Amino acid sequence: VGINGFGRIGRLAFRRIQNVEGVEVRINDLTDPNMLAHLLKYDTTQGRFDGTVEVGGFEVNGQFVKVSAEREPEATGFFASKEKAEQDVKTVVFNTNHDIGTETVISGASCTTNCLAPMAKALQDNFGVKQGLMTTIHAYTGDQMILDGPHRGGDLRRARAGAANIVPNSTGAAKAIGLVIPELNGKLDGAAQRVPVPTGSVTELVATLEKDVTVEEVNAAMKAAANDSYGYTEDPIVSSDIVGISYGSLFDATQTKVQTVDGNQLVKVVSWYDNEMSYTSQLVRTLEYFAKIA
Amino acid sequence: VVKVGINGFGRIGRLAFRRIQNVEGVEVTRINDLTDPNMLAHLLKYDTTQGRFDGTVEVKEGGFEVNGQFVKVSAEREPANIDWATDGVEIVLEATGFAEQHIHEGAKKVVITAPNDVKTVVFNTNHDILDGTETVISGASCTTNCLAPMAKALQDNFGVKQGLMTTIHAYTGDQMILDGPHRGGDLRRARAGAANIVPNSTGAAKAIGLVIPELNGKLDGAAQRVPVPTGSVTELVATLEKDVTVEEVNAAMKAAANDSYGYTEDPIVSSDIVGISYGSLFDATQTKVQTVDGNQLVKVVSWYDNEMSYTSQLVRTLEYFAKI
Amino acid sequence: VVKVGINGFGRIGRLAFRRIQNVEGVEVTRINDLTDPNMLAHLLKYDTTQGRFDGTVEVKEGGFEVNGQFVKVSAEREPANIDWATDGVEIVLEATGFFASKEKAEQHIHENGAKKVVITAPGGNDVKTVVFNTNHDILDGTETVISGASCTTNCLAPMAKALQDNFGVKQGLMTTIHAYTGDQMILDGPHRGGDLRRARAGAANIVPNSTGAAKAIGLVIPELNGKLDGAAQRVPVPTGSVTELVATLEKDVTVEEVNAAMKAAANDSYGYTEDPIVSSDIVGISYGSLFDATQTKVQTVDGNQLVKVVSWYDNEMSYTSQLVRTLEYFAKIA
Amino acid sequence: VKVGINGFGRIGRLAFRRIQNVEGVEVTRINDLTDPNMLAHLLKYDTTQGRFDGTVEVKEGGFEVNGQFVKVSAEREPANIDWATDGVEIVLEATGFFASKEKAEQHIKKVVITAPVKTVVFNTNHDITETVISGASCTTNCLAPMAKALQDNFGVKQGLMTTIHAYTGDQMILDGPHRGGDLRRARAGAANIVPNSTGAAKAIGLVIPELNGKLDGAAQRVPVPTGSVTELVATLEKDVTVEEVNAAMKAAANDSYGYTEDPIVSSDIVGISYGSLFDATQTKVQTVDGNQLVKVVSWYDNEMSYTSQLVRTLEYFAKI
Repeated sequence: VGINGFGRIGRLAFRRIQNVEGVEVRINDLTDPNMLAHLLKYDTTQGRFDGTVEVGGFEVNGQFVKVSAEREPEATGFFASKEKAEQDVKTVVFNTNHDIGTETVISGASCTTNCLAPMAKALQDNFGVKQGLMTTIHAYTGDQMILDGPHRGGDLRRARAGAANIVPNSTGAAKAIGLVIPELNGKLDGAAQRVPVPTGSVTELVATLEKDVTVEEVNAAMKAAANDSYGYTEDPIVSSDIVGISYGSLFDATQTKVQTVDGNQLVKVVSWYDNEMSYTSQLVRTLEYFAKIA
Repeated sequence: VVKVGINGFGRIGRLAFRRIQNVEGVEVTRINDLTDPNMLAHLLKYDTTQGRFDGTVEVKEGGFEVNGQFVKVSAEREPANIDWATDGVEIVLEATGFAEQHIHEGAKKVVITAPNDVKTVVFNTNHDILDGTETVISGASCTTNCLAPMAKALQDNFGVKQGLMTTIHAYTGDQMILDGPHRGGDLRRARAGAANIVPNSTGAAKAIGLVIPELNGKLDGAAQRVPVPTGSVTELVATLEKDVTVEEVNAAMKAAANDSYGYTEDPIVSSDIVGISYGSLFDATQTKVQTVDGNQLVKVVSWYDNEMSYTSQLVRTLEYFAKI
Repeated sequence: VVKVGINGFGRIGRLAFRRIQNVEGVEVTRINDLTDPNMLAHLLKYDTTQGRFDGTVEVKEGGFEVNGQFVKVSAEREPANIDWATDGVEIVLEATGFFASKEKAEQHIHENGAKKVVITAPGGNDVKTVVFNTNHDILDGTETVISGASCTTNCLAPMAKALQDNFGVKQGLMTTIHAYTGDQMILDGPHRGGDLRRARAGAANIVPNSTGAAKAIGLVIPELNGKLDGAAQRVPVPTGSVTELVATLEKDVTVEEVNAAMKAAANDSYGYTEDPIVSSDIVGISYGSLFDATQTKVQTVDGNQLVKVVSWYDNEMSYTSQLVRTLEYFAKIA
Repeated sequence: VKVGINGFGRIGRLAFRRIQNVEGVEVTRINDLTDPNMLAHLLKYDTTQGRFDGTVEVKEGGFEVNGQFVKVSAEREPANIDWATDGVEIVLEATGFFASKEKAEQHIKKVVITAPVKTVVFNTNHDITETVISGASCTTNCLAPMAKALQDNFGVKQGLMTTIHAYTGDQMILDGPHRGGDLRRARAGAANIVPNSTGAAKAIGLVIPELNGKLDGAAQRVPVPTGSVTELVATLEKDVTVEEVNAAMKAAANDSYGYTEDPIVSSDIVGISYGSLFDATQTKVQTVDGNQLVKVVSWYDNEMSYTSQLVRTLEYFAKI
């Protein structure tokens, strides 16, 4: 395994890989290894590093790992394309559609799609969804400004102080769900509300189903669909409790609503995820499985 | 001029007082609260979310001296003992936990900062129901003032079948500052309010019926308490009787706009609605009309300052009710 | 193996339990708290600042099942009625708040009860105040009730001891940049105890606040009695604090001498570090105090000097770790 | 006095806002490289300093404000900016790139620079014609009227400063590589107490020569988006009481230096016009043996306090 781009996703992917047997990880990033070693050691949201780091590259808990700084050749964000990857791209979400050998380039999807997919999948199999609108109450991220200032991408809301506001933002995750679950292509749209927590998110989905359902039917269905990626809990948890978790998505039975007005129904289903570590865990799970195939 | 009395000088009472300073024919001539005046004067002057007080406040024997003007502050336990008419008070703002014990020698009318036989009024939504006969009326909850004009606008123009509401809300005083035991037993309000996204139940979507009877039973919702000290946004996903576009929805909200229901197309955030005078501010940039097959879901979004939006509305009702 | 009892399973009691799990030769075999076990278990499991519990916790009739091992949880309002010895309990952490004097704490000492008690509240006059690896030498063993001191005096003491022993302190002023605490209002409202600053939204303000930990350092280090005073700026982080001490010494010194002194004075309770860390790095640490060499100053203008010296601590878990150390040690003497 | 602003970041925008509420000071040109739609939005809406007091509409060229047209250009090098076309006499240099004489010379009449050249702090040493001057740092504007008061009344030997500071744009929103290699400013600014060095204490000599070499300090950057406090522990020549120092500061109070005895917090000083607000409630005078340590504390809004001082300096300097 070789990591290009040692930002937040890169450093956590590494951390995650230290506690997985058959993977291990070379790194490439343009910044000072002193800077990177310090940021690997110490982490605000995810706690101190589990081990030692000392700065050719840096050695971690003994083993040397060579860290290069090449301009041109994958978690940099600069090379987010099919052609842009040196030795339609398959969007994969583990334990959802990883069942789709070969390939040049695959995408582990967006952090939000990995939360949405298993829950949305569970609804289509059991009940069949007609349509639905998504809202993710989301932690703030690096593309937001720490204080009100000119955004590089021209976005007037991400220009605002990220940890002092509720900030609406557009997300493609809900619309691009067709690329993992073609059954739901064009059925789901959504938006985000970025809020002052440094990591940890929840995704709410209000949807209309093919057949009538109860609150208990919905919850049971999700408990039945639970696995390593898609968690299940009936504990009244909050965002800090899901920081650092290994589930890509964690369904919360306590927030479920099935509103019946006349014969018609609206179903609300809610799933937690740590936009950092929930995604990174599903990324590594995929990363491992993908090296297994050829 | 409408002389006003405030019973309960908590967050709402102090903000009502503040608000009334910049409203013409309304003046507070008597405050009644049981806490130390020195504590009250300091909290009236200095305010985390709403800024320094626009003026000067000094404690004196009997009351406060605000901008020169003396305002009596008493500390009567039972509302029966308060001699409101001595200070010319023709209406009371009841903002603690009650109530015609204000009505005697005393005031003539009263407004409760809550929801009971008493009429629930959201200004510029259903303040037409007040014939003037009434003795006690209620201004409603803070989220009810946000949702109501937006909801009503959908029911008048398109008719509402049903809808689910989610409010991304500022943290509140009923949440713990740090992880601890909650008096009631709530395992989520037990957690650090300024360090978490905390799911919570709200009955404001249900009790909308009291303000808009047509939507009684049709609306339900919940809240996600988040780490800002004030400011909130209510998202309503709803099914309508007519087919619509996003433009038609937005144009209808613009056509329903007033002092209570604002309209904007600016990509704002929560701090931009802190201290506003609108009860609700419709944000047309967050509108969605999803059409899958022939069926439609309509998403509709409005900002509010759970403190000052409510308080502005509350004062509008207070002045109008007194002037019948 | 030291079998421990907890009376009062609040913030501190739960953290002491958590801390004890990762320490050997110290084990909790009885808990006593009057709140609903469901509420307690939940708050043991889930924790905003200190993270998810390391293991599993299920409620059960009689007590908790923590990762297999059953731990008894009684609800006795009177300490006289807690049969601690039945669960072979030797020493009791008294973290309730309602038995914060000696005679009151001594209600845990009977035939079928405990042998010793450690209170989380101040040791008043006839109750010795112990900071571990600072003045735990004062315990002969005959003692019945001791106090594990305040959270800030556990941070300030090792750093202030190291200065006195090496260089001698004339005087000093302390400033603690402190996490906001439970006694602060979440939003602007009337504070019960009258305090116009604790009245304000704790997580949206820098809030000055007094602290007697600098003044009451004498109870721990009698050398320094009357030499130190200080104050606090409470700020918007849920836990984690940093203490700065500007001081005048008896000897003249350089920046490298003092940092070396702190490194030589370093131990299990007093950490040493030269990494440029921030408050989130010291969350959940076992050091009572963690000296930071990077912030050290020695301003020499004329012959006269001022020495500024700085140390991190987690006002939740650093205190707890010192509390568990003093709790362990005190049981091993009798 | 017609004023031009180069760099429309936090200070540049707030200066614009402040100048609206000042009698004979008018902004008639702004120069910033970023999109006028972006800039007009950030003027209208401001997280910590509230909505703009008026209307702002982007138009062809620059943007209209309360009907009136303000030009907004986008020239990189300070030459090329034809400031005189729009009648401006003085320029507030607020980018941070042209932080020196020579670079700040964009004369082709007066310039006021935002970095640390003659360094002024209004109502402290604005008594000291010129072309390029400095309005100083934000922290320096807090410390100076407080330190000056101790020098004049009691005489300062020595002192150590600690500023508990609101987080700022040069800190990362989340943990990541800082451009200037700082391992602390790299960290999530709004989720940490973040120690950091400041030269405001050392460079006080420039504002008050009497105190040169005598004061040093540092900063603890904390999670509030604006609003700061400066603590100064210091040894004096004379012996003092707590009451004597509090009465000194009250006597030294003016438009720039506030005096309060109210037990306030940082949100209470957001958007104030005072460059520094002395807080008597935090004063200490520790006497151990005969020797004394004196602690003096002053609030300031690193954004608007600094800006308010900047606009006083600017107005005055044009009128000489």
